[PDB]
Amino acid sequence: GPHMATGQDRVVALVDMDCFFVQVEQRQNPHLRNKPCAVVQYKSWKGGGIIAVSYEARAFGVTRSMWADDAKKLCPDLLLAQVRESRGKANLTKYREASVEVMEIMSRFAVIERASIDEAYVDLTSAVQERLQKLQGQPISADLLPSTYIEGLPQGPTVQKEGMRKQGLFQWLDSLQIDNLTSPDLQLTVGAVIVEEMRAAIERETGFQCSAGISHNKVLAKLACGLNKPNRQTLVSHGSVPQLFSQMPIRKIRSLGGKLGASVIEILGIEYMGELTQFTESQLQSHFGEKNGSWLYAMCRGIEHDPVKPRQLPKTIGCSKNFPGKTALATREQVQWWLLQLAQELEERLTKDRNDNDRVATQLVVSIRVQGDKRLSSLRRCCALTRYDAHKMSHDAFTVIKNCNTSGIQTEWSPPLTMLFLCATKFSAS
DNA sequence: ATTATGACGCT
DNA sequence: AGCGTCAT
Ligand SMILES: Nc1nc2c(ncn2[C@H]2C[C@H](O)[C@@H](COP(=O)(O)OP(=O)(O)OP(=O)(O)O)O2)c(=O)[nH]1
Ligand SMILES: [Ca+2]
Ligand SMILES: [K+]
Repeated sequence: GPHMATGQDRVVALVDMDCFFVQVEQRQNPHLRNKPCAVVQYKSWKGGGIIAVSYEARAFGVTRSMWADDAKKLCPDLLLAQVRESRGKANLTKYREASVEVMEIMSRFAVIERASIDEAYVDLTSAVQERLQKLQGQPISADLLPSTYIEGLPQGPTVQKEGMRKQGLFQWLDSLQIDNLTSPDLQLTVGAVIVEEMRAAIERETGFQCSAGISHNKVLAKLACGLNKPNRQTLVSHGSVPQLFSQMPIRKIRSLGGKLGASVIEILGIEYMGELTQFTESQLQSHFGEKNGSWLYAMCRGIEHDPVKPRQLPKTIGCSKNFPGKTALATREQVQWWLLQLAQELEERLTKDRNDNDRVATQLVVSIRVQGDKRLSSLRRCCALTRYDAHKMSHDAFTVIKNCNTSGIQTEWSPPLTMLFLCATKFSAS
């Protein structure tokens, strides 16, 4: 009743760049704009592996993880842009730099949490209170929300997408109570106004379009963002959660798309997020652990407490390369050469990071995968990272992995290595 | 033979 | 610390 907290205390947005690497390449090369386009890594094996797909190409069934040769079967006119190769490996610097452009613009509006290269959460609670004070009771015009969808509307008693969007927005705005400065629905609405402004600034100042979700917490804002892509934003109110969740597959909620979500489905014999409400908190904790159980109990009611962390920079800077099938590394010369290639990329990135961000990494994590191991990492070892020197870094990595060589000969490496990974971690201010 | 990442939880 | 999960 009057005491049951409803998880409506914050305004959180999730901003996600549409098909981000494609947009980076389309900005650079206008011939790719408004075309079925994808970004690929490498080319010799089956045309390269697709990692990003324009919405025009998605209409033909092109997806990430597809080989370009197969994508071309679905879409013979598909245009391709290739990720840069440096020191024998994919080099994602162009996309990291473009991501910094976008994150710096978002940071003008509020403190952001960098969730990925192209995704950031925004805590808008304070900006919303300020904008509400500036308003002073004045209602919110639909013109301030020209790309906003209100999830679940229109409802109750046209045949074009934009017409439906406007019908729902009008129902939403008509039901608003713009007098109550503490009203969660009003706060969300002002949050959406701010996100329209943020998205307009990103597009004006970078050329990049994005989608966004606005809700009361990170999971709902993420879910909201996915409802109307591309180049649109979606408001998911607390009141919209029962209907939204009543047909929402559990796997769609961030963190439930893997083994844990599959076990929720199998153990409880349910399919949809809303079905979780029938279980007590103790029941859920009994099946899924204390933390997961409490999280599921609140999540299925629309409530989540995970804060938007003030962190605009990545916590780790890493470099990795697979050596699949017959390219696996089987000589000491080979292992050392590739460790050096990875370490030289890492040194370049770390040196730029130290100049830009006033910090230094102090730990080097070395990860490998041996041939025949189903796991992604067969072994991880840390050592001290005391100098930004690629030769020292690769010699240290070799030292921490050299005992894994089963071969009796020192020249040979067995079982061959199918992956090398160097990661700088544990940053300190400098 | 997807691949190059990056975050975070567990013990 | 080293490993596993999840994300994409
Ligand atoms: N190297 C590599 N990059 C990836 C992989 N998956 C995604 N990326 C990159 C390319 C994407 O443009 C970027 C952002 O990922 P997203 O999942 O947000 O998809 P994207 O932005 O392409 O499309 P969207 O409009 O958000 O559905 O991350 C991957 O498996 N390997
Ligand atoms: Ca994206
Ligand atoms: K993303």
